[PDB]
Amino acid sequence: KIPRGNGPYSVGCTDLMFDHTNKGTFLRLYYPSQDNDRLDTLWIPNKEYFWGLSKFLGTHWLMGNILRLLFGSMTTPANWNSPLRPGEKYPLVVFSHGLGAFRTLYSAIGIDLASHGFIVAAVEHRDRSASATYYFKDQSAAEIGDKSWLYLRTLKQEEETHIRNEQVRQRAKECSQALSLILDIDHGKPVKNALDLKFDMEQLKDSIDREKIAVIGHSFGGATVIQTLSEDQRFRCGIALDAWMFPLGDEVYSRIPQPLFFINSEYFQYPANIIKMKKCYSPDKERKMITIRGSVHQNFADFTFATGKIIGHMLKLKGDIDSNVAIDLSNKASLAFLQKHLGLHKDFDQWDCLIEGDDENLIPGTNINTT
Ligand SMILES: Cc1ccc(N)cc1-c1ccccc1Cl
Ligand SMILES: [Ca+2]
Ligand SMILES: [Cl-]
Repeated sequence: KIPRGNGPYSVGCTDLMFDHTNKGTFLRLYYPSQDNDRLDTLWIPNKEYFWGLSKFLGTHWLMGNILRLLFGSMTTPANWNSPLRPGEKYPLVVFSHGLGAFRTLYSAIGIDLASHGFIVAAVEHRDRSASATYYFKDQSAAEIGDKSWLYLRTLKQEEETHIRNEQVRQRAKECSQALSLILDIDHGKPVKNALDLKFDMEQLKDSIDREKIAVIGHSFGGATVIQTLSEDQRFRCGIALDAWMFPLGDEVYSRIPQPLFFINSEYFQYPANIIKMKKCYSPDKERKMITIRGSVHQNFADFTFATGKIIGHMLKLKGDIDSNVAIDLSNKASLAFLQKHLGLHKDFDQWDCLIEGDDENLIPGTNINTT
């Protein structure tokens, strides 16, 4: 099981696609909800995601059918299409997924943030870094729900530097475009969701605390954090979860005025990556870095909760640390940082010690020696 949120709010969930094209925004929304008696949210909602996952794992596309057999009815504890909790303006997190992932695979993070009173827009990227994504070729196709699927792109070695950078740049644009979409919904723009879902978007009118915006992301999504902050000053801080720094252009590093928090796994990180993170540092800038002891790269994604301990450890979905313990550290440390740099009037400063890596399962800064 994907854990329930630790915060006081019930969590709702819905999907938003606007416009219907491959250039439109596609996101999964997690939000504080009025009600707590809806059906739980389907974790991976289409067979094509499973096909995409098996291609990303380098297996038979028919191995995707076995993943579907095992995981196709799995849910995540958010109230599907629940009404938005009224009477409050909510801070906004835009969240960017990693390579081979898609919008639904970071619900442990999205639900926990929502249960503490955030709206979370988890974008689905159309840069061919998702395992799979979909869109509609035109208005006709959208009406009848005739989906066009777009699958992960594999690269030749000679394509690596250039294409990863084009993708992180599109990823940042998709984050800004998702922000503009939510901000226009907040400020009352009528939006026809390309998906026929029983959640009226008119609920989001006057529901965003418009100054309190952050960008969060894992791996390729952590590079997306940094690119996004450098090009869109509407985002006031960013949290990079085990960022994979390779996609970033050399120009970006001296161009991040916003506060930036690195939360790293112990076993993923390496000198070339840490060096790149340290290039984001300068004395006028707010930077923080922590490492979770005993953790692996996948500790930030929902796959860490999808299997048992032995199979978990074998597939590198779990580390030596307990998955609930690790995500609690990452989510609590993130809440304290967001309180500090967004100016929230909550009680998230109870976790200020974690921003400093002060906990028996935290390393201050990094374990990686770059000297
Ligand atoms: C089995 C597996 C191995 C590696 C990664 N990264 C993900 C998976 C996976 C895919 C779909 C559903 C559940 C899981 Cl655990
Ligand atoms: Ca911009
Ligand atoms: Cl790892």
